[PDB]
Amino acid sequence: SSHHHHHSYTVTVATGSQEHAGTDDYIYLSLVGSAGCSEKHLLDSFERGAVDSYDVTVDEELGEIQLVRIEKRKYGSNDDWYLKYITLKTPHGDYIEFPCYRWITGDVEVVLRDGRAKLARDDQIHILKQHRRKELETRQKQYRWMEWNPGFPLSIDAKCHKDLPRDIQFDSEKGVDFVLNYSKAMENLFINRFMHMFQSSWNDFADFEKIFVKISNTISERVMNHWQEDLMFGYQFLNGANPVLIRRCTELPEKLPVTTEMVECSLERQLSLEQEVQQGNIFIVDFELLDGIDANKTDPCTLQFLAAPICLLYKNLANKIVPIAIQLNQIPGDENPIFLPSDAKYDWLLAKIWVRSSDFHVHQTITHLLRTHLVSEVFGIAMYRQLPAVHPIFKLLVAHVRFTIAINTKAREQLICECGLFDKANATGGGGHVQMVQRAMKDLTYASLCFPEAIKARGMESKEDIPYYFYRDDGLLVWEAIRTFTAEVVDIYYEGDQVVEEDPELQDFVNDVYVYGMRGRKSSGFPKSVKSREQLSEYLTVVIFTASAQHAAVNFGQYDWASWIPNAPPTMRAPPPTAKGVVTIEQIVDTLPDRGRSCWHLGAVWALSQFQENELFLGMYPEEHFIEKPVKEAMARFRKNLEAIVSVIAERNENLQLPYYYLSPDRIPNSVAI
Ligand SMILES: [Fe+2]
Repeated sequence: SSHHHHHSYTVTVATGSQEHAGTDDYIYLSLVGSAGCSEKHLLDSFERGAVDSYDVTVDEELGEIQLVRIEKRKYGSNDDWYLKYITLKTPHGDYIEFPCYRWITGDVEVVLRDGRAKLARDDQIHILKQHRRKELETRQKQYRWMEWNPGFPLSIDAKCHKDLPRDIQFDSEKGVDFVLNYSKAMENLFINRFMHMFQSSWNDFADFEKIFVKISNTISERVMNHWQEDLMFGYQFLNGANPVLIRRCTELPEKLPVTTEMVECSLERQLSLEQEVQQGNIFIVDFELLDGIDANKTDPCTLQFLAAPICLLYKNLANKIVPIAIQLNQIPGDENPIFLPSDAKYDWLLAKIWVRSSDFHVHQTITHLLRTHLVSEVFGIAMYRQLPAVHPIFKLLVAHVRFTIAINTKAREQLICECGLFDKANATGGGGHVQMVQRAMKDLTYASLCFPEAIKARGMESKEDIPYYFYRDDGLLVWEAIRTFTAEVVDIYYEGDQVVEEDPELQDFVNDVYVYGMRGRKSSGFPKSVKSREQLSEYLTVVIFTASAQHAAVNFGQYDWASWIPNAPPTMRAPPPTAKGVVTIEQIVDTLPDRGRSCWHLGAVWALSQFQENELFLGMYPEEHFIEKPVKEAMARFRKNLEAIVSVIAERNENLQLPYYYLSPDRIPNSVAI
């Protein structure tokens, strides 16, 4: 597809591969040399995926080339042009590359530095210092902060996807489109007939299983057959879709008045409950955050209900963690019983179903939305505002914030907006899901996002004591691989800690995240400034890990584990049981979501779990912002490292009844894009 035009600099221009990447409009190129600029030469039709070469000879001698300038002048229609990169081969024999990876509308001229990475401190001539300063001044008018809802992290200043800068939109306007992807998911799953039966209950578990067997995958079929098993219930806290809430229990809360006699049948070591606690064998999962959140009222006909359960869990003689007591609300009472696996069959099944519906809410809104998407958009915005394209940290982070602002904005326009599709199936729809974010912000700390540290704060770090925590195990290896990569990057570009402390754009980028993203909350623990290479290396690992590995661990298991509804009910249509011996299976069915919500849930988890045809997986950096040998060798090592992790995860999972593969580096996107 390479087209050479001969008629001197050799100027090659690479157009992009995406749908509308090509243009028919006139293209003018200029060279800014150390010794004076050049004319506005007309290269002249750049089709998608092209590589066009033009011979260009200048009316004067320019010296070393500092900048390349691009201008697009309409021809007929307004045709946007995606520009990958420009190269020159000079009369002296020098090859210089200028990375772009931006959308050129006719609105603004584009000016690109040669792709070596440069700190402000490197630029001492006016030609470069003015470009750098004018680039940031332009970023900061283009990428602005805005509060979408009160108390939230701040987000991009755009009502809808259309108003975003083209540079950060999706390559097609509705290529990723929640409202179409959800309904299209519901044809493929073939539950178009139940889409609008928001009043019809599944006749019994069989009637829903008819629908599900058609559409089951490996894990979701295993969940269909084993979801009533306590072993599976417990298993998900460590290795399902939301494996971050459990923690080792060091003293039993006063709010859980559970005694040894109540759970002697579960205990297996000839020890009392208190002794089991002192020994590290008791674990807890406490949904107090759900205490007081409003239940969804958007539908007058159907009543939605929420709980705030306490779930006590026991590591048995086989080192599996099983549930041994469940209180469905926070304030103990006689109408808030402690349900036990010794209870009537449906009392304890129903109790376990409420804990699963609770895990789901906390997962979707907090773990998923707040703590991977919103957090990531924050980093993305601060990055575009404060880090010019030539800065090493922009070259590094930009891959990892690709379509992050675009997806989050399509969601605020459509999914979690007022009267959005989130309200169709979830009991935190209506507004409850905004309160959850507000009250969760108090816990959104920098330390919580340091994966090892965060695992230890939950007392879950010991592999000897807790040996089936595959989420932890894989996370730790991917965290360290990123840790090794970012540290190689900072060490390449920052020879000492003083260089890190004295980098104004790096400090502003970090200060932007703390003041605007996190609202300047002292309790957030975010750095106001980074003053060492170690601290920056860790900071960078936080950004990348949150955006790839954490987002992929909590996002791509959604269909595996929530497509069998009774294992992850988005909503509940009856309040929790206040007493034992009352609940019947017929009453559990009528509590579970109707056919209608059930289907909107199924498309949702289906769509959200898909990979794009040409997804970019961790360490795949087709856009060469970096072009220098040492950082490209760091990246190669990063690729070799991630693959070694893929080999050990695959070896592990061949031995497992239910493989954990969400954090296998070959399935972890670079960024939050769905
Ligand atoms: Fe996501």
